[PDB]
Amino acid sequence: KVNEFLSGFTKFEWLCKESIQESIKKFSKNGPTLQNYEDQLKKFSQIEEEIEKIVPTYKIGAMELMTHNICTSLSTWAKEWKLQYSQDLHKRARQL
Repeated sequence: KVNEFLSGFTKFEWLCKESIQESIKKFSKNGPTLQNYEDQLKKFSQIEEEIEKIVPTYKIGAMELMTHNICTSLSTWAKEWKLQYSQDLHKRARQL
């Protein structure tokens, strides 16, 4: 049951791979539009919505889990991409 939770949450673990700078740099090399940047910010806010959606806290048999730790991890991981987006926005302004 833990692993079922974990499988539902691999999509959220995607943060760990996406946190690499190379992914955001490939997407930035794509030269996306302002609407695209806004779409990533919005998908990011939706990620945050899922981060607060840590409702499952069922005691796994006779074991109680610490979900707030996971939530905090996800939130920090998250914040990474927003700071990345601000820093690339500034250099777009620079070049153009």
